[PDB]
Amino acid sequence: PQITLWKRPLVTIKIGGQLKEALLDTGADDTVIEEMSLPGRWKPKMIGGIGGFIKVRQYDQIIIEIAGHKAIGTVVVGPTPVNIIGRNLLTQIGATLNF
Amino acid sequence: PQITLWKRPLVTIKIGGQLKEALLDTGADDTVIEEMSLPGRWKPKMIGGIGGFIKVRQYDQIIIEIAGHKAIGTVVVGPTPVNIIGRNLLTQIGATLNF
Ligand SMILES: CC(C)(C)NC(=O)[C@@H]1C[C@@H]2CCCC[C@@H]2CN1C[C@@H](O)[C@H](Cc1ccccc1)NC(=O)[C@H](CC(N)=O)NC(=O)c1ccc2ccccc2n1
Ligand SMILES: [Cl-]
Repeated sequence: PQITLWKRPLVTIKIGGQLKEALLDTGADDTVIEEMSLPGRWKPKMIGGIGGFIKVRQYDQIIIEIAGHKAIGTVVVGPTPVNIIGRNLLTQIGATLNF
Repeated sequence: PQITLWKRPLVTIKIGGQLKEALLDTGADDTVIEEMSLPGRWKPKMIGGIGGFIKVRQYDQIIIEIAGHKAIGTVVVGPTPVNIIGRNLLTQIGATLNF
C-alpha cells in the first residue's frame, strides 16, 4: 500500500493474539506497545522521546502481524498513550518513505 | 527519493538561512525545531510525546526547505532533542509511506 499522511498512519496489528491499533512511526527507533502481557523473558529499559523517558519491559523475538504482514523483533511494553510500530519492524515489512 | 528505514531518516533542512539535521517523522503531527530565533509573533502550544508534554512556541507560515523541497507552514520551537519534520510539512513535500 501507499499511505498518504494527511491523517495519522494508523493500522491494525495482531500481537500476542490481540488486535490493536498502532501508528506507523518512521521517527521511532523502537516498537512501543501499551501495557499487555507477552510471553518469555523481559528486561527493563528506559526509552525517551519528547517529554523525557518512560520505563518499559523489553521482550525479544516477538511476532507482530502489521496490516497483514508478519514481522519479528524486539517489542517494548509500557505506559505509552499510543501503540507505535518503529523502524525495527517497519524495515521488516519493507516500508519506505517516498517523495 | 526513496528512503529505507534501517537508519534514522535524517535529512538536511534550511530554516532561517541555517542548515540543520531533522528527522522525517510519520508519527509526529507537528514539526518541532530546536531553540532558535524566528520572525514574527508566536502563540502557545503544548505538545505531548512519550515522556509527557512540553511547552513550545508556535510560529505560523515559516519558510523551510526539506531535503531540497520548499514548505511554508507551522513550526513549533522548544526543547526537543531532535529536529522533527511532522506530517504537516511531510504532506507539503508530497511524502508517502509505502510497503
Ligand atoms: C514530536 C511530537 C509532535 C511531540 N510527537 C510525538 O512525540 C509523537 C507522540 C505520540 C504519542 C506518544 C507515543 C509516541 C507517539 C509518536 N510520537 C512521534 C514519534 O515519532 C517520536 C518523535 C521523536 C523522535 C525523536 C525524539 C523525540 C521524539 N519518537 C519517539 O518518541 C521515539 C520513541 C522510541 N524510543 O522509539 N524516540 C526515538 O526514536 C528517539 C531517538 C533519538 C532520541 C535522542 C534523544 C532523546 C530521545 C530520542 N528518542
Ligand atoms: Cl528488533
